[PDB]
Amino acid sequence: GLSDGEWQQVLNVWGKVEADIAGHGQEVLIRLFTGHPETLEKFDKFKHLKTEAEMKASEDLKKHGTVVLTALGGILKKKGHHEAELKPLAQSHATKHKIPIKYLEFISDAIIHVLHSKHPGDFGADAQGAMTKALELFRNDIAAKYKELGFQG
Ligand code: HEM
Repeated sequence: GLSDGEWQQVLNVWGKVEADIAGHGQEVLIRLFTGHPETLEKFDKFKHLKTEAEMKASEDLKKHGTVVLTALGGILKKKGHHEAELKPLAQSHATKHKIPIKYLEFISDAIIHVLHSKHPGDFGADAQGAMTKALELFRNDIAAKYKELGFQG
């Protein structure tokens, strides 16, 4: 898992997100969708977004960004003790949303990108390391639930 020091770094980085949850959430989803257009197709409510301009102008995309990062933030604040928070998310994403674990990898990478993009020079190597570990733990615990369900895609 993560050390106490690493968790402190994660939650310190997260303070950046919490100052503008909607903006971070929007940029994370836009990074995901533009980098990996197939991911948009999992969202019936975002499929109509034909351009990045349309994505940026979508209030509902911003809203969903807030939902996503709020959920992730609740999980991170548990510092690994997140079974109750994570299980339902893993299960909805496998069974209802049909989200391959690959897409969770994509969004994890998108979060790292967005943190650097929004805070260039202020997302240090230690912070990137700690946040990466936290996102890997998140993804890996989801992956375990996916295997339980026999879910691939
Ligand atoms: C940081 C990782 C993610 C978090 C924390 C997250 C969180 C959430 C939450 C809280 C919801 C609403 C409740 C629910 O249905 O369980 C949701 C819905 C959904 N998620 Fe995710 N999600 C993540 C990654 C992804 C990815 C990578 C995709 C697709 C590429 C995805 C696809 C969806 C879809 C299609 C819905 C239903 C949206 C709707 O039409 O309302 N999620 N997600």
